[PDB]
Amino acid sequence: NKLPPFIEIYRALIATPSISATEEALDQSNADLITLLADWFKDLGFNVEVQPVPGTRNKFNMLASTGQGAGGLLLAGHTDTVPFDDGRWTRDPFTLTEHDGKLYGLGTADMKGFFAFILDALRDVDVTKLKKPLYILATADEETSMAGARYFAETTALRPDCAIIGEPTSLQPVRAHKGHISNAIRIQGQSGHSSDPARGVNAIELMHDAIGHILQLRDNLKERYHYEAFTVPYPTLNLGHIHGGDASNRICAWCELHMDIRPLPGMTLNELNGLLNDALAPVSERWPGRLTVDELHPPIPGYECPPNHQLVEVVEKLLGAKTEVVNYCTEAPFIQTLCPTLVLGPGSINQAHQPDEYLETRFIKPTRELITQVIHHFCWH
Amino acid sequence: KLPPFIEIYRALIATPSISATEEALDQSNADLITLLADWFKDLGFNVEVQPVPGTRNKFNMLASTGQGAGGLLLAGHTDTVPFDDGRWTRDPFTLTEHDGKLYGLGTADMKGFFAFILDALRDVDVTKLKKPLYILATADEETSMAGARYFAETTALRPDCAIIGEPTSLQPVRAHKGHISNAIRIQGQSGHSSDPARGVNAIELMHDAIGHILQLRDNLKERYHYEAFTVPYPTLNLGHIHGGDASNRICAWCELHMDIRPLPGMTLNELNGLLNDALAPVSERWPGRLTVDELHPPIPGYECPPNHQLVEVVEKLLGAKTEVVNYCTEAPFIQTLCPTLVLGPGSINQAHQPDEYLETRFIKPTRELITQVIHHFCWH
Ligand SMILES: [Zn+2]
Ligand SMILES: [Zn+2]
Ligand SMILES: [Zn+2]
Ligand SMILES: [Zn+2]
Ligand SMILES: [Zn+2]
Repeated sequence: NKLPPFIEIYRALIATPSISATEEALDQSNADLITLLADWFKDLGFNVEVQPVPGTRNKFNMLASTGQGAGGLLLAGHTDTVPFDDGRWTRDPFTLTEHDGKLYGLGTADMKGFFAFILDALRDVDVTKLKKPLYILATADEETSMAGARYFAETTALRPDCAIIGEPTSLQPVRAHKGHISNAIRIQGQSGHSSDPARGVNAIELMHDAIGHILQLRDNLKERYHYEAFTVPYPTLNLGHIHGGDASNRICAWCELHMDIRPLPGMTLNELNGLLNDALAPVSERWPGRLTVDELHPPIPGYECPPNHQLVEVVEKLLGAKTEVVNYCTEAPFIQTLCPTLVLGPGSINQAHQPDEYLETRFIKPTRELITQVIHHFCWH
Repeated sequence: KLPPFIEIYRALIATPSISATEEALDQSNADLITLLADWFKDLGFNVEVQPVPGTRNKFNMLASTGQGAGGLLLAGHTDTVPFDDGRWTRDPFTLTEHDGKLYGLGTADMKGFFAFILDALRDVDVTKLKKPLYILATADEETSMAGARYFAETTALRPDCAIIGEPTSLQPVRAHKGHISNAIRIQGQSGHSSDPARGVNAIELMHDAIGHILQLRDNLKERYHYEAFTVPYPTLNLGHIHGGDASNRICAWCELHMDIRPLPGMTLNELNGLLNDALAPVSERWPGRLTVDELHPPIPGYECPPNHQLVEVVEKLLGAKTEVVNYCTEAPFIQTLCPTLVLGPGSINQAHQPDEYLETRFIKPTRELITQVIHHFCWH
């Protein structure tokens, strides 16, 4: 079975909905997308394994393999997209449309195009002639939980020489980014009429005490840790949303705060959890049982690719570009547990998750070239 | 799309290209050259076919891709030796597989090498190579080496390195001795044996020359050494002698046929001057009477330096260390252009033999060798 031309591959991927969401009604299975990729890889002569990802709403990972033995190259991407706002799109998000040197569609930039590029570059490559293995990972639920990548990293026996995750980086090689933890702090107070405030426990007052401690943690993070390579050098902590209480004339019976932290590479999740628990401890100990912490998504550590890796040397030379760091988060921390990993892909973060998302056609040739060249270097040598 | 390997090979074997000094058995290699030229053009090479001056309608082919300095030369001859039809048991020009062998004239020596180059190149995109690749196909290796001689005299190409795909069982050969064969001819002056003084006795003059030539033999054995060779010195052989009509006549003429096999590093000019120096007392005593004529075109010894990168690369790919051999190839002429190895599939033991073959076990390792050396010397 011959592989369709690049634009047809791209078009079919965009046309196959794969939105992930916390809300079940918006959370679409990536079964169709995964099978489409899996059979294209099978057609090119890869061994392909599709696995259900435990704990997801019917989502799957795909790993396509050619070759056996140590090392080789892993090319990795996620299959899901974010949802779309049909108020703000002006085209069908599932219809790949070329206009004014741009290819529009949901996931054109983030990040279905990367798979089209891989397949198109492999069009004629005889995988029987490779000397080291080539692996392609397609993951579930990157945009929500990262359960696909986490599950793969937890279970796989593979240890490649190196990996590239094709997130949109404008084909600039990214070697590090911050982590991401997002929590809801929930405080249960006691109701009562405002004519006698002392008679109950006021959840806003307790949340005030808690926020004091959380802001002291924010200050300590910022005072203690700095990596000026990041445009924001410190670990960040953001108070995003707060809600509680019925009415002005009633003791506030509950209050919830949603916050996040973006730790620098090198801080462990265990460390950071300890620092948050320590921060809240004075409140939890004064008011036993009343304060709880929930995660809004599973936590993700920061990451950094080590120096002096062939991957960097080769890619920097191929692109004429030095590695950069970013403040946002990817599956790289999970993949980096397996091998040295870069984040490198076509399209721009500026279009990711946006209405009328697109990928510029100018990325087509340089992306095809990069992929051909890294396969040659890491698999054909 | 090139035809599959076996069809390329069949086509080459099926196209007679026997070379011979006799005009009647000496076949043009034009048809063999045309097959290769058209296939290299199919692959996107620039192809030049040149007549080889002084031959019976023979040609050389050079297929070229890429621009600028260096690169890789792959070289072979297009001719074969003749066949003895009483000793063959299949048609020499019909490539036939039997029990892991491919039988036919030139299977081992050395048409297979071209089939392997074309087959290795079938999917290779030459437009992507960063340094040039050249394929040379020569005339008349098995007689005069006119093809290789002419190419080496005329080309401006200076590759980084070259391989000549003679059958070496895919073991790299980095040196061999030369070969010069001369007739020493002495003109005497006849007369009746009852009065020797009235003539000039060519056997007596030849006796003086032989003494000088055996002294040269002794000098060559004493003063030049190359340990790797089974006979580690330059050899000199007196093979044939003939002169005179009768016991009762002064011997009016005498001829001696001899050969010398010099070591790598001795030039033909150096060797010629040693021989001329040895003969000088005789030619000076008897001006006009002694001449030296070549019996075949002289071949210098050859070597590639053992530490060259081409040696390192091939020794690792093949798991076989470099060797030296006692017989001749075109390597001395190609070595004038660039460091050169002799390395190819099939065995020397099948070369020029009845029911010549190349074993099929050579197919996969030869394809891989060619692919790897093109990659190493041309790709980046
Ligand atoms: Zn993404
Ligand atoms: Zn995203
Ligand atoms: Zn290479
Ligand atoms: Zn030969
Ligand atoms: Zn021969």
